[PDB]
Amino acid sequence: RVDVMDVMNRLILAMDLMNRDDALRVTGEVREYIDTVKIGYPLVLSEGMDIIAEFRKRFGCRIIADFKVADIPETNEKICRATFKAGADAIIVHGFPGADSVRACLNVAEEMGREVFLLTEMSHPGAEMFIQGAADEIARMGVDLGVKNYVGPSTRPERLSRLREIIGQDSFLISPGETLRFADAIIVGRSIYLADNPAAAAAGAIESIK
Amino acid sequence: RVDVMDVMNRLILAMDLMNRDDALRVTGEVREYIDTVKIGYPLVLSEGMDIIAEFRKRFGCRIIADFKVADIPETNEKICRATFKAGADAIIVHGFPGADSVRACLNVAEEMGREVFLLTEMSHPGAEMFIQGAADEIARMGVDLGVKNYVGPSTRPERLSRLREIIGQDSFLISPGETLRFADAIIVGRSIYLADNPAAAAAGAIESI
Repeated sequence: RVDVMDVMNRLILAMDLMNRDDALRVTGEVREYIDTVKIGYPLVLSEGMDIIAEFRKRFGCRIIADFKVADIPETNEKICRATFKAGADAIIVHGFPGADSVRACLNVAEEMGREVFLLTEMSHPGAEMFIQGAADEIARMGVDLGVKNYVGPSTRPERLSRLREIIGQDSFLISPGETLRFADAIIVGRSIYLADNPAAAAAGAIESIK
Repeated sequence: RVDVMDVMNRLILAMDLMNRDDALRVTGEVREYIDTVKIGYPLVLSEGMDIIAEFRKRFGCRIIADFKVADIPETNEKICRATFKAGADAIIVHGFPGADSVRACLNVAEEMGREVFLLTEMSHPGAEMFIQGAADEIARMGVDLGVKNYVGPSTRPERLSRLREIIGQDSFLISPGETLRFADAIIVGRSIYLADNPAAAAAGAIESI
């Protein structure tokens, strides 16, 4: 789809290493295969938000800030603004705090020409308690607000089909084979960044992608 | 209660300013009145996590990191570890992602001798959609996990009494007069940091306390 982001090879690197040297080292090796990297709080809190601009300049990659934004609207707006100012192309935002909290993020993204990803569900065991039961309604909330980018559940193929049904065929969906029948790109972390040679691990994972 | 934190004057400063100069300027001027300061992501993302150690050294204050931690367990562990390593005395964690995500935080806090606050509910309009309906169960989850520190709803007195009922009389509860009948300390932000005389605004808030 022309109006949503193009992810090279449909593969997003989850760069979850927490020290700057390792993160830049392991990543550098793969920029030929990947142009989109997801970074989270452990790295940025440990090394500083300046690491975002460093990735983009050293690798020319798109950065998604996996910050799972989950505050009140005013604070969400400030988190998004600081994150985009640091150069993030996109930010991942929880839906469970409701529509106004999401809209605050969308407002800043529109102003700054950046993107918001709505996190509709999570896959860890604790997610059954409250998140699983809210997932469909959160996805619908996103659609109703004009959200165009979604992050779906790691596992359960049939959950992706359901999410894809709710959000429509045009919106952008990312998830951790069968998966790419519903998601537009897959997120891969450990398989690559803890590999003996990430360069080859990336290349192999990409071969698997049709 | 001896086994939970003593907050000076029962008043926590929500230092929500985003630039280091302003944040430090306003805070120093109230340290006589406040010994506990809550800081969030806008400041730390803008200025660096080193600002936490700066607050503690310049003012001798306790720092609560209002990071609303809301990830999977392994990532929560790492967020907490980085935040405590930077010097935070406590961290505020969401309960909606479930028990294992909260436990991950509790594990690191116990290891490092720090504290976890469970956020049981939020007060912004959107909180009605999913958070309000989960609040009692989240509070009970905390109790069942041995959580001793809670953050409650800004508004609605009767919500605080309900929370206090669930968590028991000994756990520590903070919230944004009637409030201190149920909460152990109140969180105050704009009233103070957007005041022409923060020193005076703090002093008045403390007098009314």
